[PDB]
Amino acid sequence: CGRTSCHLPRDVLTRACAYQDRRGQQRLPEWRDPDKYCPSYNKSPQSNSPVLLSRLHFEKDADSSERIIAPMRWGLVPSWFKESDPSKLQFNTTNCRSDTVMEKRSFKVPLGKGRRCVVLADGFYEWQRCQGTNQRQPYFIYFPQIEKVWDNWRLLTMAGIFDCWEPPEGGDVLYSYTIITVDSCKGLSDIHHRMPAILDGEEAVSKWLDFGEVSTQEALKLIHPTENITFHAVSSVVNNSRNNTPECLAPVA
Repeated sequence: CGRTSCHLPRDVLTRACAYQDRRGQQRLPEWRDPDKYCPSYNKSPQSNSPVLLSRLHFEKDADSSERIIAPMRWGLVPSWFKESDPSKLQFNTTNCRSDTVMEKRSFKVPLGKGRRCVVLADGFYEWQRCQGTNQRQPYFIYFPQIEKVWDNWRLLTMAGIFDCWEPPEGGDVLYSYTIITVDSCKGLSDIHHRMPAILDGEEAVSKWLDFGEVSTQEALKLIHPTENITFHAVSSVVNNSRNNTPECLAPVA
Protein backbone atom coordinates (compact mmCIF):
# COMPACT_ATOMS: atom_id res chain seq x y z
CA CYS A 1 0.00 0.00 0.00
CA GLY A 2 1.32 3.24 -1.22
CA ARG A 3 -0.79 5.85 0.44
CA THR A 4 -2.19 6.39 3.97
CA SER A 5 -4.07 8.87 6.13
CA CYS A 6 -2.54 9.98 9.44
CA HIS A 7 -4.19 13.26 10.40
CA LEU A 8 -4.88 13.23 14.12
CA PRO A 9 -3.16 15.87 16.26
CA ARG A 10 -0.24 14.77 18.46
CA ASP A 11 -2.11 14.44 21.78
CA VAL A 12 -5.10 12.57 20.24
CA LEU A 13 -2.69 10.23 18.49
CA THR A 14 -0.82 9.66 21.74
CA ARG A 15 -4.04 8.87 23.64
CA ALA A 16 -4.93 6.39 20.85
CA CYS A 17 -1.62 4.58 21.62
CA ALA A 18 -2.24 4.06 25.38
CA TYR A 19 -0.78 0.68 26.39
CA GLN A 20 0.53 -1.45 29.23
CA ASP A 21 4.15 -2.44 29.67
CA ARG A 22 5.19 -6.06 30.37
CA ARG A 23 4.36 -5.68 34.09
CA GLY A 24 0.89 -4.30 33.39
CA GLN A 25 1.67 -0.64 34.13
CA GLN A 26 -0.46 1.78 32.11
CA ARG A 27 1.59 4.13 29.96
CA LEU A 28 1.45 6.54 27.07
CA PRO A 29 4.25 6.31 24.53
CA GLU A 30 6.88 9.07 24.75
CA TRP A 31 7.62 11.09 21.59
CA ARG A 32 11.00 11.47 19.94
CA ASP A 33 11.60 13.85 16.99
CA PRO A 34 8.05 15.19 17.52
CA ASP A 35 8.57 18.27 15.29
CA LYS A 36 8.83 15.92 12.30
CA TYR A 37 5.08 15.03 12.71
CA CYS A 38 2.94 16.76 10.13
CA PRO A 39 -0.67 15.49 10.13
CA SER A 40 -2.25 14.80 6.75
CA TYR A 41 -5.15 12.89 5.29
CA ASN A 42 -2.96 11.98 2.28
CA LYS A 43 0.50 10.63 3.09
CA SER A 44 2.77 9.48 0.30
CA PRO A 45 6.17 7.87 0.19
CA GLN A 46 9.01 10.23 1.32
CA SER A 47 6.73 11.94 3.87
CA ASN A 48 7.11 11.25 7.63
CA SER A 49 4.62 9.23 9.63
CA PRO A 50 4.63 8.33 13.32
CA VAL A 51 5.78 4.82 14.18
CA LEU A 52 6.10 2.92 17.41
CA LEU A 53 9.46 1.41 18.34
CA SER A 54 10.89 -0.16 21.47
CA ARG A 55 12.41 2.23 24.02
CA LEU A 56 15.45 -0.11 24.08
CA HIS A 57 16.48 1.52 20.75
CA PHE A 58 17.01 4.80 22.67
CA GLU A 59 18.31 3.71 26.09
CA LYS A 60 20.63 0.78 26.74
CA ASP A 61 18.86 -0.08 30.00
CA ALA A 62 15.25 0.57 29.03
CA ASP A 63 12.45 -1.88 29.56
CA SER A 64 12.10 -3.14 25.98
CA SER A 65 8.29 -3.36 26.39
CA GLU A 66 8.11 0.44 26.76
CA ARG A 67 7.18 2.28 23.56
CA ILE A 68 8.41 5.41 21.78
CA ILE A 69 6.45 7.18 19.06
CA ALA A 70 8.74 8.83 16.46
CA PRO A 71 8.06 10.21 13.00
CA MET A 72 10.15 8.44 10.38
CA ARG A 73 10.61 8.84 6.63
CA TRP A 74 8.50 6.46 4.55
CA GLY A 75 10.93 4.83 2.19
CA LEU A 76 13.77 2.85 3.60
CA VAL A 77 17.23 4.46 3.25
CA PRO A 78 19.63 1.61 4.05
CA SER A 79 22.53 2.29 6.41
CA TRP A 80 24.98 1.53 3.57
CA PHE A 81 23.57 4.05 1.02
CA LYS A 82 26.57 6.12 -0.20
CA GLU A 83 25.13 9.18 -2.08
CA SER A 84 24.67 12.61 -0.50
CA ASP A 85 20.88 12.78 -0.41
CA PRO A 86 17.98 10.27 -0.04
CA SER A 87 16.34 11.79 -3.19
CA LYS A 88 19.23 10.20 -5.15
CA LEU A 89 17.93 6.65 -4.32
CA GLN A 90 16.73 4.84 -7.47
CA PHE A 91 13.84 3.10 -5.65
CA ASN A 92 11.87 4.37 -2.61
CA THR A 93 11.42 0.97 -0.81
CA THR A 94 8.08 1.90 0.64
CA ASN A 95 6.80 -1.72 0.84
CA CYS A 96 8.46 -5.08 1.15
CA ARG A 97 7.01 -8.53 0.69
CA SER A 98 6.91 -10.70 3.79
CA ASP A 99 8.35 -13.57 1.68
CA THR A 100 11.48 -11.53 0.78
CA VAL A 101 12.43 -9.95 4.14
CA MET A 102 14.91 -12.71 5.03
CA GLU A 103 16.32 -12.78 1.45
CA LYS A 104 17.20 -9.13 0.89
CA ARG A 105 20.10 -7.35 2.59
CA SER A 106 18.09 -4.13 2.99
CA PHE A 107 15.57 -5.85 5.27
CA LYS A 108 17.46 -8.75 6.81
CA VAL A 109 20.19 -6.55 8.33
CA PRO A 110 17.91 -4.06 10.11
CA LEU A 111 15.82 -7.04 11.36
CA GLY A 112 19.01 -8.48 12.84
CA LYS A 113 19.42 -5.22 14.75
CA GLY A 114 15.81 -5.56 16.07
CA ARG A 115 14.64 -2.55 14.01
CA ARG A 116 10.98 -3.59 14.03
CA CYS A 117 8.45 -0.74 14.14
CA VAL A 118 4.68 -0.37 14.08
CA VAL A 119 3.60 2.08 11.41
CA LEU A 120 0.52 4.11 12.45
CA ALA A 121 -2.29 5.29 10.22
CA ASP A 122 -5.92 6.21 10.41
CA GLY A 123 -6.18 3.70 7.53
CA PHE A 124 -4.65 3.17 4.09
CA TYR A 125 -5.78 3.77 0.57
CA GLU A 126 -5.83 1.30 -2.26
CA TRP A 127 -6.98 1.46 -5.87
CA GLN A 128 -9.10 -1.34 -7.34
CA ARG A 129 -8.21 -2.57 -10.86
CA CYS A 130 -11.44 -3.23 -12.75
CA GLN A 131 -11.86 -5.61 -15.65
CA GLY A 132 -12.09 -4.06 -19.13
CA THR A 133 -10.91 -0.53 -18.22
CA ASN A 134 -7.83 1.44 -17.08
CA GLN A 135 -9.62 3.59 -14.44
CA ARG A 136 -9.13 2.44 -10.82
CA GLN A 137 -11.50 2.98 -7.88
CA PRO A 138 -9.95 4.30 -4.62
CA TYR A 139 -10.89 2.76 -1.25
CA PHE A 140 -10.05 3.76 2.35
CA ILE A 141 -9.27 0.64 4.41
CA TYR A 142 -9.25 0.59 8.23
CA PHE A 143 -9.97 -1.44 11.36
CA PRO A 144 -13.67 -1.85 12.26
CA GLN A 145 -14.55 1.01 14.63
CA ILE A 146 -16.59 1.10 17.91
CA GLU A 147 -16.49 14.18 14.00
CA LYS A 148 -17.50 11.89 16.89
CA VAL A 149 -15.64 8.98 15.15
CA TRP A 150 -12.28 10.72 15.60
CA ASP A 151 -12.80 11.00 19.38
CA ASN A 152 -12.00 7.30 19.91
CA TRP A 153 -10.59 6.08 16.57
CA ARG A 154 -8.69 2.82 16.53
CA LEU A 155 -5.48 3.44 14.58
CA LEU A 156 -4.32 0.86 12.11
CA THR A 157 -1.11 -0.77 13.34
CA MET A 158 1.05 -2.08 10.48
CA ALA A 159 4.25 -4.08 10.76
CA GLY A 160 7.29 -2.20 9.49
CA ILE A 161 11.08 -2.40 9.39
CA PHE A 162 13.24 0.68 9.97
CA ASP A 163 16.87 1.63 9.42
CA CYS A 164 19.25 4.43 10.38
CA TRP A 165 21.36 6.37 7.85
CA GLU A 166 24.05 9.07 8.27
CA PRO A 167 25.07 11.35 5.38
CA PRO A 168 28.57 10.01 4.46
CA GLU A 169 30.32 13.43 4.34
CA GLY A 170 28.40 14.54 7.51
CA GLY A 171 24.84 15.25 8.76
CA ASP A 172 21.99 14.09 11.11
CA VAL A 173 20.87 10.41 11.53
CA LEU A 174 17.82 9.63 9.41
CA TYR A 175 15.31 7.04 10.55
CA SER A 176 13.25 5.59 7.70
CA TYR A 177 10.87 2.70 7.24
CA THR A 178 9.13 0.24 4.92
CA ILE A 179 5.77 -1.50 5.48
CA ILE A 180 5.67 -5.30 5.22
CA THR A 181 3.04 -6.68 2.82
CA VAL A 182 1.19 -9.99 2.61
CA ASP A 183 -1.59 -11.51 0.47
CA SER A 184 -5.02 -9.86 0.85
CA CYS A 185 -7.66 -11.69 2.85
CA LYS A 186 -10.85 -12.77 1.10
CA GLY A 187 -12.60 -9.58 2.34
CA LEU A 188 -10.19 -7.31 0.44
CA SER A 189 -9.47 -9.61 -2.55
CA ASP A 190 -11.90 -7.85 -4.92
CA ILE A 191 -9.99 -4.57 -4.21
CA HIS A 192 -6.36 -5.77 -4.41
CA HIS A 193 -4.27 -8.92 -4.19
CA ARG A 194 -1.99 -7.50 -1.42
CA MET A 195 -2.50 -5.88 1.97
CA PRO A 196 -0.24 -4.64 4.76
CA ALA A 197 0.86 -6.95 7.49
CA ILE A 198 -1.51 -5.78 10.23
CA LEU A 199 -0.69 -6.40 13.92
CA ASP A 200 -4.15 -6.78 15.41
CA GLY A 201 -4.09 -5.86 19.08
CA GLU A 202 -1.80 -5.33 22.03
CA GLU A 203 -0.18 -8.75 22.06
CA ALA A 204 0.79 -8.65 18.37
CA VAL A 205 2.00 -5.06 18.61
CA SER A 206 4.00 -5.76 21.78
CA LYS A 207 5.69 -8.84 20.36
CA TRP A 208 6.63 -7.12 17.10
CA LEU A 209 8.09 -4.18 19.04
CA ASP A 210 9.94 -6.11 21.74
CA PHE A 211 13.16 -7.18 20.01
CA GLY A 212 14.70 -7.68 23.45
CA GLU A 213 12.41 -10.68 24.18
CA VAL A 214 10.96 -11.82 20.80
CA SER A 215 13.38 -13.18 18.20
CA THR A 216 13.16 -12.48 14.49
CA GLN A 217 11.86 -16.01 13.87
CA GLU A 218 9.15 -15.62 16.48
CA ALA A 219 8.29 -12.09 15.33
CA LEU A 220 7.79 -13.15 11.72
CA LYS A 221 5.03 -15.62 12.78
CA LEU A 222 3.00 -12.50 13.49
CA ILE A 223 3.18 -11.52 9.79
CA HIS A 224 0.27 -12.84 7.72
CA PRO A 225 -2.97 -11.99 6.02
CA THR A 226 -5.63 -10.84 8.49
CA GLU A 227 -9.44 -10.65 8.29
CA ASN A 228 -10.26 -7.92 10.82
CA ILE A 229 -10.53 -5.02 8.40
CA THR A 230 -13.18 -2.97 6.63
CA PHE A 231 -13.30 -0.38 3.87
CA HIS A 232 -15.38 2.04 1.83
CA ALA A 233 -15.12 3.71 -1.53
CA VAL A 234 -13.87 7.27 -1.60
CA SER A 235 -13.89 10.09 -4.18
CA SER A 236 -11.16 10.92 -6.71
CA VAL A 237 -9.96 13.78 -4.40
CA VAL A 238 -7.35 11.46 -2.85
CA ASN A 239 -5.95 10.44 -6.28
CA ASN A 240 -3.96 13.71 -6.33
CA SER A 241 -1.28 13.21 -3.66
CA ARG A 242 -1.23 17.04 -3.17
CA ASN A 243 -4.81 17.12 -1.84
CA ASN A 244 -4.78 17.07 2.00
CA THR A 245 -8.43 17.38 3.06
CA PRO A 246 -11.08 15.46 5.11
CA GLU A 247 -12.80 14.66 1.80
CA CYS A 248 -9.91 12.26 0.94
CA LEU A 249 -11.36 9.54 3.19
CA ALA A 250 -15.08 10.45 3.16
CA PRO A 251 -17.38 7.60 2.07
CA VAL A 252 -19.15 7.71 -1.31
CA ALA A 253 -21.75 5.40 -2.89
